[PDB]
Order: sequence, then C-alpha cells, then structure tokens
Amino acid sequence: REIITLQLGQCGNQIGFEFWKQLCAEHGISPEAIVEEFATEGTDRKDVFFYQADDEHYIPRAVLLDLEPRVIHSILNSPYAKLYNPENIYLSEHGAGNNWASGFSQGEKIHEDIFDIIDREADGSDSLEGFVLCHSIAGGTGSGLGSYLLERLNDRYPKKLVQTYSVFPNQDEMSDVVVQPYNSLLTLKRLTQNADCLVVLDNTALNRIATDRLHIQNPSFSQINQLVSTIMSASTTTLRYPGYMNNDLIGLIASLIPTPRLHFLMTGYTPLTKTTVLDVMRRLLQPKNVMVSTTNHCYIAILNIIQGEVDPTQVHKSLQRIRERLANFIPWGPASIQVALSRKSPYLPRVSGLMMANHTSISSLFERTCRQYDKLRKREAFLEQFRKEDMFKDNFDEMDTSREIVQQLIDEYHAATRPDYISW
Amino acid sequence: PREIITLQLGQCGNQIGFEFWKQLCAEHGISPEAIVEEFATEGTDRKDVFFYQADDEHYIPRAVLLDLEPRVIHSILNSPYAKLYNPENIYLSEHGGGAGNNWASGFSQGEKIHEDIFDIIDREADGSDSLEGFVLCHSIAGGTGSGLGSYLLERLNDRYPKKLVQTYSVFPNQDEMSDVVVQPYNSLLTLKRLTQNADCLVVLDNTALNRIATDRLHIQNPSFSQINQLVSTIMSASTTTLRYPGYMNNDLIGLIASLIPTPRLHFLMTGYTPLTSVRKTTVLDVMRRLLQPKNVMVSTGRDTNHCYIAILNIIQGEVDPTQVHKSLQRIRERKLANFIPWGPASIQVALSRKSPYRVSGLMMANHTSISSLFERTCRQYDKLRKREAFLEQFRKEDMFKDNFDEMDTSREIVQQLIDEYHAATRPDYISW
Ligand SMILES: Nc1nc2c(ncn2[C@@H]2O[C@H](COP(=O)(O)OP(=O)(O)O)[C@@H](O)[C@H]2O)c(=O)[nH]1
Ligand SMILES: Nc1nc2c(ncn2[C@@H]2O[C@H](COP(=O)(O)OP(=O)(O)O)[C@@H](O)[C@H]2O)c(=O)[nH]1
Repeated sequence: REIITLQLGQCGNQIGFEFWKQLCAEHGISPEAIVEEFATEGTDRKDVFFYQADDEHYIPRAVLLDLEPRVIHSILNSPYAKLYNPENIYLSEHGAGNNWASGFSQGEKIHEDIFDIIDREADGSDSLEGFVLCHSIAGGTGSGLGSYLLERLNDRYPKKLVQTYSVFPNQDEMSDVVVQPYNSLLTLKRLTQNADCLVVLDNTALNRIATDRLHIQNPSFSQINQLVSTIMSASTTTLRYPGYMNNDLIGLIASLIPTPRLHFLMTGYTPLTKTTVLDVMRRLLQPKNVMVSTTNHCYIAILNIIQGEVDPTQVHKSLQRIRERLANFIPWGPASIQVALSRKSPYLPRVSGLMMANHTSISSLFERTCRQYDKLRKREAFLEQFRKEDMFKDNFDEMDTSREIVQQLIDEYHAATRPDYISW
Repeated sequence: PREIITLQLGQCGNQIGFEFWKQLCAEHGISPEAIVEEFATEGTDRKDVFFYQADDEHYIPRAVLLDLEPRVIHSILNSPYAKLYNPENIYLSEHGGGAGNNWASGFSQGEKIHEDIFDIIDREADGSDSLEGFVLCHSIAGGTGSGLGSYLLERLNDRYPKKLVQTYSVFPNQDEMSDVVVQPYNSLLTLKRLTQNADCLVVLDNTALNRIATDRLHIQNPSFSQINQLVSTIMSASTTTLRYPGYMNNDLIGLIASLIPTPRLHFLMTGYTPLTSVRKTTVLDVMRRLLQPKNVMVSTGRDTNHCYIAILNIIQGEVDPTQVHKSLQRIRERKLANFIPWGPASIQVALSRKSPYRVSGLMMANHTSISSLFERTCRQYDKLRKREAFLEQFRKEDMFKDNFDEMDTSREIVQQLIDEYHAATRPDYISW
C-alpha cells in the first residue's frame, strides 16, 4: 500500500529532504537513487515510499511544492538532486510572504498544476493507502497552501488517509512574525477536520533538546531537522518493513487514535544525550525526552517502536510496570500500550526507542495558540494583509469559525481526562 | 514470567477444562503423565505460562479442579491423564451432596469451603513469579459452575484486585427445553457476576455448538464429548498468543485491552474454521468464513445496527505475513464487518504455525449483538418470576430465605449491561 509524501514551503521541503536522505541510508539506496551493491537483498520493503523504476533504480513517491525557489534550488544543487522525480517538483513564480490567506489563495490559482502531479502519482499507485504532509503551521506556504491541500484531499480522495508532520513555531519565531497566531489557528482548523493523524513537531522542545541534551548552542534548522528526520523515520518503521500486519497506516491510526477527533500525537525519543528494554521504555516516559513542550492530563494510547537487539521475554515486565506505576492513562478504558520490536538497519553505523503517544496535554499547545490569537483578534491587530485576500475581503468569519473549531477540540481533550467521557 | 491459573468448576467446567489440557499437552509435546518429548527444542514455546515443573521434572498444569460431586473428577483420575494434575489442586466437597443444579446451593457451599479452596488458589498464586491472572472454566445454567463460580468471582475481585479474570463460560442451549427448570435464575444470577467481576468473558453458546453438530455433522442429539471437541479446539486456539513467543501485544493484558477497550462491554464471541480438494484454502477463505454467522459460536438471531467493537483473527498455517496482510486489506475493502460508528474499525490478526507434533483460523470478537443472549435470559427470567415458578429450592438457602432482592439486583445490573450495548451501536455513544 503506497504512501505519497507532500512537502510544502521552506519547512516542509527542508524536513522532507532530511527524511528522504535518511530513508535512502536505511533502505540501501544511493543519493542518485541506485541500489547499493551491498543492498541487493534485504528485510526492508521499499514499495511504500519508493517507486521501483528499474531493478536497480528507486524514486521517492514525493511531491515538492513551494511558492519560492530558494529551498527547491538548494535540493537541485545537492548530491541528492537526481533522486527526486523532476516531474514531481512544482515551483510557482507568481511567495506567500508569511500570510496564510495569500498561500491559500495561491493554492486556488495553481490547483490544476498541483493536482496534475498528485493525480498522476495516485493513479500510478496500485493500492494507495494515503498521503503524508510535511509542513510548518506558522508560515505562509505550509500554512495556507497546506490548508488548501488538506481541504482538497478530503474532497478529491475521500477514502484515503492523511497523516501530517506539522511543525509548531518557537518563541523567537513567534516574536519575529507577528501574524503567526493567525496562520497557526487557521491551519489548526484543517488539521482538526481534514487530517486522520497529526504528528506534532514542536520547535520549542526540539531546540531545548539540541541545547540541553546535544549541547549545541544556537541550533540551526539543519541540526533541528536531524532530530526531525529521526522521528519521521522511526515513526514510519512499521510501514517500511514487512510483518507489522496490525501497524500499517490504518492499523497504526486505529490503535493510537481510538478517539477520531483527538488525533494529535507527541513523540518521545531515547537516547538523546547495558541498556535493557525496561530502561528504554522508562526513558521514553521521562518529560525531558518528550519532544513537545506542554495532574489531570493522561495517555489515551502509547506505541513504542524499539530498535535494536532486546530480550523479548522482558517486554511484558516493562509494559506491566508502566501500567501499574510515570504513566497516567484514561479513566474510561484500559491502558493501551503497545510495542513494535524492530532492528536497526544493517547498513548504518545499540538500542533506541521512539514513543508515539496520544496524550491529552497536547491541548495546552492549542490553548497557547488560542491565547495568542485572541490577544491579536480582539484588537483587530495586523489584519490588513489578510483583508487584501479573497477569504477576508468582507469579514473575518473564517477566523471566528477556526477559533470555535479549535475550542471544540480543546474541550474534548479535557473531557477525555474524566470518567464521564463515557456516560456509563 | 506471566503465569495464568485455570480454575475448573462443576461438570461442564471440569469436562471442558480436561479437554483443554489434553489439547495443550498434545501441542506442547507433553505426555499424559507430563513428560516432555525427548528432543524438544528449547525456547520454542512458552509452556511456563500454563505449566510448571515438578521436583522430578514432569510438567504440571497450573490448574485447580473444583466440584461438589464426584463423577467428573473421578473420571479424570481414572484416565491416562491421572498423573498430570497436581493431586493437591483437586478439591471435591461432597458434604452438601452436590449443588442440585441450583445456583444458591453452589454459592452457599462456596462460603463453607472458602478456606480449603483458597489455600489451593493462594498456593498457586503465591508460587507464581509474576501472575497475570485467572481463567475460570464453567457453565452458567447448573449449580456448581454458576453458584460456586459466582462466589469465586466475587472473592477474586476482593482478594486479587489487581489480577485479570477471564472466563470461558458455557451458556445453555436455547433451542431446547432443559430438565433444569431454574435455568434462567441460575443464568441471571451468574451473569451479574460475569458483568461486574470479570475483565473478559468468552461466551461459548451451547445453542450454536449444538447446531454445528446437528446441521453440519448430521448428529441429531450430540453428546457432550462430541460438542466438547469443538470447545477444546476453540479454547486452545484462543490461548495461542499466550503460550508462544513473539506476541508482545497479545499477552493476557494486551489481548484484553485490544478486544475490550470498553471495560463493561467485555463479552466475547468466538468463531472457527474449519469446524467440520481441487484448490488449497487461502488465508482470505479463512478470514471471510470467520465473519459468516454460521461459523460464530453464539446464536444471536438472523437479520440490524449491531456492530463490531473489535476483532482478532488468529490464523494457523504455513502462510507468509504478506499473504495474511493482503487478506486483511481485502476484508476491510469488501466492508463485510460492520463496526462502531464512534471510533475506527479495530481488526487485528495474529499468525501461528501448527504444532510440530491446511490453513485454519479462530475469531475472537467483541460484537454488540451478544446482548440478545442476555435479553433472552431476562425474558425467560421475567416470565418465571411473574408465574412465581420454581423458587422452592432457592428459598431453602440463606440468601433467599427472607426475600428475592438478589434476583432483582441481578436483573437490573444485567439490564444496565444490555442498555450500554445498544448505546454502543450509536454515534452518540461518545457525546462529541
Ligand atoms: N523544524 C524546522 N522548522 C522550520 C524550518 N523552516 C521553517 N520552520 C518553521 O516555520 C516557520 C516559518 O515557516 P517557513 O517554512 O519559512 O514558511 P513557509 O515556507 O511559508 O512554510 C518558522 O518560523 C519556523 O517555525 C526547518 O527547516 N525546520
Ligand atoms: N459444552 C458443554 N456443556 C455442558 C457440559 N456439561 C454440562 N454442560 C451444560 O452446562 C449446564 C449445566 O451445568 P453443569 O456443569 O452440568 O452443572 P454443575 O456441575 O452444577 O456446574 C447446561 O447448560 C449443560 O448443557 C459439557 O461437558 N460441555
């Protein structure tokens, strides 16, 4: 079951690039897309993310879109320039200029060009499972164009799953672009209504990790994106190897998200700074290892992907300790903790783990966005550029509607922490 | 370590329990006297979950056999499997002269033998390095399985409050009038305890098991040993992920959590294929047939908005994960299984190879139509109470001497269960 990856704007294209470089390494594929001599056979399944053009040639099922040339041009001048399908790269002359409404309106104008690439890649798939969107929620392209695409995919491919990797801004990034709470809230509306699973990538927490744990003072996007490609790579493990019948994309979502509307996941990772499976799983629960910055709140579900050689007789003990001890779960159903045992790629130069968690404290992130938006909105601050666009020419009803949809999301999260979430 | 202790009560529980252990011994290469095959590979299974080793190296079922009458337990001790069970785990109390197929008599006798039985249970529990929990084998329509079973469920709740309790509960044949006229009373009183004091209940409907025998094997009035061959096949398959390595999300806790995300709606139905040339049967054939009502061993009536909460399929055969995964993808795409409207479809698959010592499959499912069984018991119980019929032997017992409040409480608790099952079929089950 194929997955098509859509990369939007500076952020989405820059994190997409690291993700595909990482997958190439793992799947024994060269920067030019040619099977490595040592990798003619393997345990891995390339079919999901890569198209097989030849016996020896592999192309990413990836669509690259931006409204500015910079990032796509960097990629086309890199050692990985030949990897991507040149017909899958779209670049618009016309930027989104840090404005959601401009990015969104630009989507409308460039619809047919975008979906000539998407439709072709979809119709070229034997059994398409769904789409992965990589983007920032705070800029102009990843927010506006991303939001346009989410609505369009919902109508054009109603039976396909949409998973996103959505980057939430830093405080430094928030203060630099004053309209970000608007772009963010507007994007959160489509992430709430038009995505099946959203992996929250939080620049605040990612920066904190790079400084406190990796000891990198003043971390660049390149360095931050190393942690990002690690999450994205680790979280697609069960899709990239055979034998995880219960954890194809449909299966992953079902277990992590038994609550359809509460589909925002946070990630944990170890080692960030002799090790057993008990240690790895204990570490994944430590707040300092959790990659979003957020009593009462609880786990809806946990999936630990554990990579490396482990004593599998000890997995029960680790899981059970977590149920009966660090980990607070929903009061209206059983504790849902699952493990997927994996081995590290033999092509790579140790035991590690990724936690994918559905935790209600994620709402505090959306609460913050709502507070920053309210401070601006209730002074009609910085709305002039939005007004110049079609969606906001007459009024800001689209904003008031986004605001209420995100409030309904937040309300459901708090309600999920209580036994009365189910009236029985 | 993740030990499971099995408790077998009454005629039915002991009869199905005995068949279950015969089957486990055969699959794990253990003789009727508990001696493992000479050339057994190490770390190839997880015998330790259901068996322990005696001083002399012979394997012993972690099993407690309880009855208020001698027949079945004496058969087991005159069989070739006489030396299999721990003699200290066999308890027979004949002082009250059996439970007389009456729930009150069985429950009341439980209270009298409490210390003797819990000396046995506590011993097995305390002897476990890391006990997962208990499995009860019994029927609900007799006296010992139902009444003593109900007593033990209440006691386990208080005594081992953190341990899982799973039951394999045999439900009475509804297509026939029984010689036990108090069947509905026995059934409802037990259902109250299965509702409140078990984490998971595997319902084995004699109505459906009989129909298989009558209609497919063409045996008009099948013996218990004929229907128990079906039961042992199902019960042994249903523990496959517990006694073999590589199912880390399907230990007892993980099995229950995935099938029962709704804590109170914890009654499971089972299906199996083949229960009874040209081209080999595929994984797809097996999985498709596990959704056919005739292969599911509860009789719910044919028609509705009843739906699956969860499905597990355990596939046995020499097939590749990708074949099973492609089959699972087609079962989803053909929309054969109707699921809850308030959450995603939950359908899981486990794959296993047949014992060393031909694709087949077991379904374990949480489906809301199970409530129709409880409704039939309520209906039969209501008619009897209105007629004030067959209460004589109940009133002879302490619990029912003054009044029938215990019956009224059971009736309402079971009604609350039924109402939540019907609520589970609606989008508004979650108010968001
Ligand atoms: N983690 C990460 N975040 C980024 C990157 N580039 C941009 N961002 C985030 O996205 C925001 C600006 O979005 P940008 O991608 O430049 O706008 P866009 O091109 O219109 O999507 C910044 O304020 C950061 O929050 C990147 O390479 N990595
Ligand atoms: N499937 C099955 N059902 C049984 C067996 N023995 C009795 N039953 C059923 O169990 C109920 C009566 O319970 P029974 O175990 O005989 O009475 P108890 O000894 O007092 O617990 C009725 O529904 C019988 O049809 C058996 O070996 N197999």
